[PDB]
Amino acid sequence: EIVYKSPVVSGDTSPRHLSNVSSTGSIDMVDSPQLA
Amino acid sequence: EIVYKSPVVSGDTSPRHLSNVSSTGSIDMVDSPQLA
Amino acid sequence: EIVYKSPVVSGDTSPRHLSNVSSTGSIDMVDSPQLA
Amino acid sequence: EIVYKSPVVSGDTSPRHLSNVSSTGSIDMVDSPQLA
Amino acid sequence: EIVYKSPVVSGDTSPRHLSNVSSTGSIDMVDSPQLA
Amino acid sequence: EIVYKSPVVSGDTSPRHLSNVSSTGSIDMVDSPQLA
Amino acid sequence: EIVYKSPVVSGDTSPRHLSNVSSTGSIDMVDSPQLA
Amino acid sequence: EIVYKSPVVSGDTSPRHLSNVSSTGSIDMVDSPQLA
Amino acid sequence: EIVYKSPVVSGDTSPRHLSNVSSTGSIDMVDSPQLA
Amino acid sequence: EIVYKSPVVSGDTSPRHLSNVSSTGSIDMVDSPQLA
Amino acid sequence: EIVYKSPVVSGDTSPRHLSNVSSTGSIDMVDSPQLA
Amino acid sequence: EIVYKSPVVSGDTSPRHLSNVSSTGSIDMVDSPQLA
Amino acid sequence: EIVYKSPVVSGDTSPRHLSNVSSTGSIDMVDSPQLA
Amino acid sequence: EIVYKSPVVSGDTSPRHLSNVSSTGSIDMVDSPQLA
Amino acid sequence: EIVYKSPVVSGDTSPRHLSNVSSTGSIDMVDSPQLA
RNA sequence: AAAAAAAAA
RNA sequence: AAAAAAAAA
Repeated sequence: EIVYKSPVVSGDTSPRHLSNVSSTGSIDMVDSPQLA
Repeated sequence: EIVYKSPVVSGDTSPRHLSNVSSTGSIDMVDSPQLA
Repeated sequence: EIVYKSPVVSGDTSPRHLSNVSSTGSIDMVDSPQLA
Repeated sequence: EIVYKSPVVSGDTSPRHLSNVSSTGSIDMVDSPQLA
Repeated sequence: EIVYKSPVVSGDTSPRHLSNVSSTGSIDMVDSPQLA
Repeated sequence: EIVYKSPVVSGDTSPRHLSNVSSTGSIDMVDSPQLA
Repeated sequence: EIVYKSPVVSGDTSPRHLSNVSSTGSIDMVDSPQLA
Repeated sequence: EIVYKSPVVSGDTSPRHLSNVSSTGSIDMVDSPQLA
Repeated sequence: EIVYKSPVVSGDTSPRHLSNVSSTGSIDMVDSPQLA
Repeated sequence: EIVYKSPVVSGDTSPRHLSNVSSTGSIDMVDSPQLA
Repeated sequence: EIVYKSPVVSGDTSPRHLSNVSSTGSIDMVDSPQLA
Repeated sequence: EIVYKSPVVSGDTSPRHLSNVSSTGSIDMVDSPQLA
Repeated sequence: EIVYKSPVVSGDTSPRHLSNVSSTGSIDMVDSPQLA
Repeated sequence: EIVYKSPVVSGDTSPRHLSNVSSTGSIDMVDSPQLA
Repeated sequence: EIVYKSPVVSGDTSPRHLSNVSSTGSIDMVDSPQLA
């Protein structure tokens, strides 16, 4: 038994929010829960 | 048994929100729950 | 048994929301639940 | 048994919402549940 | 048994909503459930 | 047994909504359930 | 047994809604269930 | 002077190549200039 | 002078290549200039 | 002079290559200039 | 002079390559200039 | 002179390469100039 | 002269390469110039 | 002269490479110039 | 002359390489010029 | 003929 | 009838 690279992962992995935003001249809110 | 690259993953993986946004001249809200 | 590249994944994977948006001159909301 | 590239995946994969939007001069909402 | 490229997938895959939209001068809503 | 490229998929695959829309000067809603 | 390219798929595949729409000067709704 | 929706466009608009192709079990090339 | 929605565009707009392709079990090339 | 929404754009806009491709079990190249 | 939303853009905007690709079980190259 | 939202942009904006790719079980190259 | 939100931008803005890629079980290269 | 929010930018802005990549079980290279 | 928020920027701004990568079980290289 | 979703800290 | 492109540090 020889394994050279084994990143074994068992279970749950959750990356829920992924945003790539480029905004050169801007007013911007990223993932913002603004209320009232 | 020889494996050279084994990223074995068992279970659940959830990437729910993925946004690529380019907005050069803009007012912009990205994944924003603005309420009232 | 020799495997050179084995990204074995068993289970559930869910990428629910995927948006690619380019908006040069814009007011824009991306994946935004604006309420009232 | 020699396999050179095996991305074996068993289970369920769901990419529900996929939008490619280019909007140069625009007011735009992408995947937005605006209510009232 | 030699396989050179085997992306074996067993189960269910569902890409329900796929929209390619180009809208240069526009007000536009893409996959938007606007209510009232 | 030698197979050079085998993307074997068994099960169910459903791409329900596929729209290609080009709308240069426009007000447009794409896959939008606007109610009232 | 040598197969050079085998995208074997067994089961059910359903692409229900496919629309190609070009609308240069337009107000347009594509696959829109507008109610009332 | 009151206009409710005016997507006025003046000039030239050219959508030269528009193809809607559904091909369930197929080898297919779409708008492909294969040479030799 | 009151205008409610005016996406006025003057000039040239050219959407030359528009293809909607669904190909469930397939080898396919889309808008591919394969040479020799 | 009151205008409520004016995305005025003057000049040239060119969306040359627009492809919507769903390919569940497939080897596929999309907008690929493969040479020799 | 009152304007409520004016994303005025003057000049040239060019979104040349726009591809929406869903490929569940696949070997795929997207906008790839593979040479020799 | 009262303007409420003015993202005025004058000049040239070029979003040349825009790809939305979902590939659940796959070997895939996205916008890759692989040579020899 | 009262302006409420003015992200005025004059000049040139170029977002050349924009890719949104979801690849759950995969070997993948994104915007990779692999040579020889 | 009263301006409430003025992110005035004059000149050149260039966001050349923008990639959003989710790859749960994977060997992956992102924007990698691997040579030989 | 009253301005409430003025982030005035004149000149050149260049954000050349922007990558958002989520890779749960993986061997991965991000913006890596690996040579030989 | 369809759908969906989500989330969070 | 077309096209394109790019890039970089």
